[PDB]
Amino acid sequence: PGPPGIVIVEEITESTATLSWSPAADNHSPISSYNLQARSPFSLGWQTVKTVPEIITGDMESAMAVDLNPWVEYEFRVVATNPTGDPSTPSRMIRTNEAVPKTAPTNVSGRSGRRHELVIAWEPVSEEFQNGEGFGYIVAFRPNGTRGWKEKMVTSSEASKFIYRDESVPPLTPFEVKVGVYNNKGDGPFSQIVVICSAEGEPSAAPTDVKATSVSVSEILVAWKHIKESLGRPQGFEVGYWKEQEDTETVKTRGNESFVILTGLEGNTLYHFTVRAYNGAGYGPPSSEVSATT
Repeated sequence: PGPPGIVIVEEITESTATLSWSPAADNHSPISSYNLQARSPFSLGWQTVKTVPEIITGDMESAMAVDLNPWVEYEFRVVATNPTGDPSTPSRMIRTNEAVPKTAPTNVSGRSGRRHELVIAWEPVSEEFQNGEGFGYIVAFRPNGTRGWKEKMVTSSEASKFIYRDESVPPLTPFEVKVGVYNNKGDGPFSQIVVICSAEGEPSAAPTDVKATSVSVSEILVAWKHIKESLGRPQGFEVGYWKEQEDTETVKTRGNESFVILTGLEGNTLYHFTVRAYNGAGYGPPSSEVSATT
C-alpha cells in the first residue's frame, strides 16, 4: 500500500482536529484500514492517535483525531494498511484552540528560609499543559485551622517558589497551602492542600554512604556520611532496623551525629536498616536499604 498524497486539516478545536486525505494506491490488495498519526514539539516521535470513528475503514477518506491538548502545535500524517505501507507527507502545522488550564503543579513543598519566612515551592508546568497564553500560578495559604485564604498571583509560567514575609509568624508554624493555575482563558484547578512549616523545609535528601557492619553478636553498627548542621536549626537521624517487613523499630541519634551502635539484639541474626534525617519540620526521604549479621 502506497502513501496518501495530501493531508488536509479541515476543522480544529480544543482537543480535536478533523482531517481528510486523497486515498492511498492499494497494491492490488483492498486496504483494510488507515491509521492517523500526530507530532507535537514535545513528541519524541510520531504516534498513532485516538480517532473518530474508532476504526478507520479502508474506504474512508476522512476522520477526526481526538484527545489533543489545548494550545499545542500538531502535525498530522496518514498511513495505509493491507495484508501496512508508507506514511504520507505531513499536513500543515496547526495549533489547537486555547482552553482553561487543567493541570496543577506537582510536588508542592516548603523550603527553608529566614526566621519569619514562609517558603512555598513546586514543580513548574510545561508548555504542553498550560493550554493557553498568559499562564501563571496562584498561591493560596492560611495558618492551619484558619478560614480566610491569603492569595498571591505569581505571573511567571517558570516560577517555582514564592516567599511570604511576616514577623508575627514564629518559626515552624504549620500552614495549609494550595497552588493553582490560570491563563487568559480563566481559572484552573488548585493542587491538593499540603501542610508545610514556616522557616524550615523538611530535610531534602536521604543519608548517603550508609554502611552497616556487625560488631559482636548482641551488637551491630550503622554509619553514614556526615551532614553539616546549620546554626539554630537542630537535626538528627532516625534509624529503622528489622530482621520480615520494614513496617515492624527505630532509634534516634544524639543531635547531628553520623552513626549509631545498636545494642540488645539477637545473636547470629541478619538485620536490615534504613536511615532518614529529621529536623523541626519532619522527616526526609529514607536511605538505601543496607544490612549486616550478628
